[PDB]
Amino acid sequence: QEKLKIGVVGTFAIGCLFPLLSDFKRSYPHIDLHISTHNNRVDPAAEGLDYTIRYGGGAWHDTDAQYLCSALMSPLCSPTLASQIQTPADILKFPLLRSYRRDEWALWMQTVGEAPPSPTHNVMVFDSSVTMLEAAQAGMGVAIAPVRMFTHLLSSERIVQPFLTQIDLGSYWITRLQSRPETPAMREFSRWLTGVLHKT
Amino acid sequence: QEKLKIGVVGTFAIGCLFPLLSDFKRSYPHIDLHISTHNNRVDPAAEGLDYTIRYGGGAWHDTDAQYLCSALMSPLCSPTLASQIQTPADILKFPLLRSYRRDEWALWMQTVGEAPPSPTHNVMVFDSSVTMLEAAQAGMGVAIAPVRMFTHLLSSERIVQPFLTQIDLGSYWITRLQSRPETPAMREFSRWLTGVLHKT
Repeated sequence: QEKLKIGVVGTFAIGCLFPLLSDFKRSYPHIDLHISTHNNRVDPAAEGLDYTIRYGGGAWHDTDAQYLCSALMSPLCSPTLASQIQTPADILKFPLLRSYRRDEWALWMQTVGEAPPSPTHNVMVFDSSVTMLEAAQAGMGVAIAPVRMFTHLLSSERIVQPFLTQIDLGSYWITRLQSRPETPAMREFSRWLTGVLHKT
Repeated sequence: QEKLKIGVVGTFAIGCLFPLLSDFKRSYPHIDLHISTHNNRVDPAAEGLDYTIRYGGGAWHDTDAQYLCSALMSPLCSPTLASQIQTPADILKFPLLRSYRRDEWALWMQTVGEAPPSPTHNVMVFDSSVTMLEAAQAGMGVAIAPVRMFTHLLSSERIVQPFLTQIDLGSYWITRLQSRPETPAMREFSRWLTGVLHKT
């Protein structure tokens, strides 16, 4: 067995990778895959990772980055909050949930032709979209997050996407520190993942 | 309005604090509470936090720590996996999910009188119990986590606690850097939270 150590942003692990892992096992049973999750703030060298799966723009320095898939974002909320939302302005009846990126709501509103929320609007800030969507399911506020990472919540009707409009503030990438040697197990995992994303 | 900035480990935010926030608002409407979540790895000074709510042993250096509540851990799994688990050894039919603490499973097994899992047992490692329990609901493996932080999953029957035995590897605390000035808003929030935990 060849060891492969990968640190995966939790949102991607839950929303994409984990359901696909048995297919990886089918194709490459000889690889001993060690998966750990992170909240997108991670130091691969410190954790001794081979690969990091992360959300971003693909422009990390001293890093070999390969695009995995898009991460278009849109408002997401409980069916109960959705019942009170007919137009984008209605979102502001409720508190807003966002990531550590300060202008996500300003940018989405701007895109659909609305003014940004008031600087004193109730906002809660999340390190992980997984946690954010738990809060959204509870009706704590309206979230904005990568919709394709939450298909399980949409299909089970625990969350709703009230509007079609989506914005791109980043995608999912797999990255290797340029100083980290690329092994056969790494090449195989990377090929499998980019491949299986294209199929599905 | 007096500003109060608090960074809360996501598991505690979802499992305890968020449901109680309206009670805080009722008691102290004059406080402008800015909540952000983290995965228990956080630098309060860097984030300019007033308080940090975190999981641990209460012995952080140069830190004023106040106990919030216990965090006893026990195995947790989907009803489907639970149907195949009658005794603790049966847990090992499945992959194990754990936090970045390497010996959680060894310690729980030891407590119930079993040998630790094999060093080659399939394990997935999680920065946040919230993410871990999402994986557990999906049947990825058997998790071990603070049971009282997941009452929403137990009550809605998305997760099951097959065994009564629990272990203590830490609790939830609220902490202030000793160099961070304590404001009236902080004292009020701390008093409210320790108070409301005792009531409920």
